[PDB]
Amino acid sequence: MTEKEKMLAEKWYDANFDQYLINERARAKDICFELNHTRPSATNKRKELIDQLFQTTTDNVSISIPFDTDYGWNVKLGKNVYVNTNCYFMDGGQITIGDNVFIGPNCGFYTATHPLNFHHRNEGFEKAGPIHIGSNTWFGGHVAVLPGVTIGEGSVIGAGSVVTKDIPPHSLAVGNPCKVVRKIDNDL
Amino acid sequence: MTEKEKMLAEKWYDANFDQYLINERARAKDICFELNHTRPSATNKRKELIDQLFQTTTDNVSISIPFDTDYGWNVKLGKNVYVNTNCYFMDGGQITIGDNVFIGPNCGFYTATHPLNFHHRNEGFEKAGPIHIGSNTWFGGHVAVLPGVTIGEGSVIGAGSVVTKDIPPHSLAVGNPCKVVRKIDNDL
Amino acid sequence: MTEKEKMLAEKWYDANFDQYLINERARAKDICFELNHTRPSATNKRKELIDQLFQTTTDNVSISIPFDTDYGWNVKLGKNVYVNTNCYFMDGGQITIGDNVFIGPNCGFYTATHPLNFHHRNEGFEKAGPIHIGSNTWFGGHVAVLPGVTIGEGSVIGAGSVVTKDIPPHSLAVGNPCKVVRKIDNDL
Repeated sequence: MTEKEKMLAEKWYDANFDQYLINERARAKDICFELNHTRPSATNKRKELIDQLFQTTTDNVSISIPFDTDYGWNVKLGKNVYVNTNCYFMDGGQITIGDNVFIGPNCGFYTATHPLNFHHRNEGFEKAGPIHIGSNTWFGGHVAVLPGVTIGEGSVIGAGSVVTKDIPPHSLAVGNPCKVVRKIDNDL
Repeated sequence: MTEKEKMLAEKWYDANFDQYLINERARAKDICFELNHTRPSATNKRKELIDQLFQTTTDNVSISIPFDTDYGWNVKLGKNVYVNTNCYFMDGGQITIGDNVFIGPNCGFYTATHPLNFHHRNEGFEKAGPIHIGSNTWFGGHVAVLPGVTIGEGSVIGAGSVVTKDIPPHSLAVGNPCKVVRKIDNDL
Repeated sequence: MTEKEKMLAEKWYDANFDQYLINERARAKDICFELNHTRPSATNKRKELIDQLFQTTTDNVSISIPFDTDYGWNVKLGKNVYVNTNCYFMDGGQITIGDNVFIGPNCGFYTATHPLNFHHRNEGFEKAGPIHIGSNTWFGGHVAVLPGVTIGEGSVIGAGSVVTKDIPPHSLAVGNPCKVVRKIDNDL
């Protein structure tokens, strides 16, 4: 297997020295840099850059600068996704975002695990754990979501939360660590 | 009532589709972009931009870039307010800051509430809850303050705090959620 | 003693009005501004700027922009230090970082203490508490480290942690406040 293949298979992979991955990270970083230095009212140029970054034709994905991502093509986005300032989609592990998702400022979605043993870590190995963000969700600012975590559809995550475990659908959840407070009635 | 009027009255308002509000948000974003790309030693240009953003003549308001705000004119500032890097004043609900206030880096002051029910939220409605920051206050870095919260004069908020409830005057408070530790003797 | 000398001696010093310190802060800020607006693929220019900022010849210190520091020359770095996006090394008190250190995004290392009494604080006095980051360490994103804190070699700090007290070597630690979970076996 190539290191990309290992990355996408939740296997340990040589994140630091593999050339294809190094190149892809460089591509995304330079696109982010361009985006981050594009005037917010330059609507068409921003759309172009975002679509280039995510390698897709987005539908009402609004990104408030600055923004960061590692690969870009490993963020799968629904329509009507509102990303406020200074978010980071660390997407070695796929980050899947549904439709109608409100992401507050300074949110970090982290899919990278490093080894606990520093000898292995120092060699550059990582393991990627995908993040699944359901449709119809709202994240407050300053939220961090950890590798492998799923946040169910219709759920609301309070500001400051550190989401270390899966959050069921239609739930209000807050805290560090993030814990369900109660259910949300999402009926029409 | 116009949507601005509803915003300022703590009523639900159509934050996403109202044209006056969309225009005002665009004005502030482009000013922030300019500010954020102005060399820190360009003292007069920065002062000009800050005063334009807040629509006021500031008195020793020091803003370390980057900085973000939604409207700018809905941040009311005292004199001698020191804002470190990467703060966000989300000011749909008025943010009132007193005199002699030290704001650490990566602090977010959030006045926006969205509906819990995703059907209402998805339609773009918000409700703004003003934030009142007393004079003679100090915030550590990485603090988030939630809608409707008042932090009393003379109080100190530890790094990392998530301030979900009002903090009385002359109090030392820390945590997520932020809780008073003890009183501060602020006598001369 | 000069105010720099007091700063470096853990004494109260006039951080706000001393001219040498004001000048040094201005030097570092303008270097950071340049760095933060340099294309990430401009490898040689970035290396130049980083070495200028830290006043040293770095060895595989990788800084993902944006980055911020107060003095730069008061950050002592080992080799193979990986700093992800939007970190702040607030280095009035010396920040010493070992070899083989992985620093996640949105981490803040804060060495400044202000007086609790607002009358003293308002006069601009600060006290700097050095931070020591051991070799062979890994910090998740959104971590804040407070003044005077030491994180032992071989230790791992979970995302979102607020490190208010020293963390022993070879420890896994998480939380706000950050607490040791268990020991790490770091044997070959």
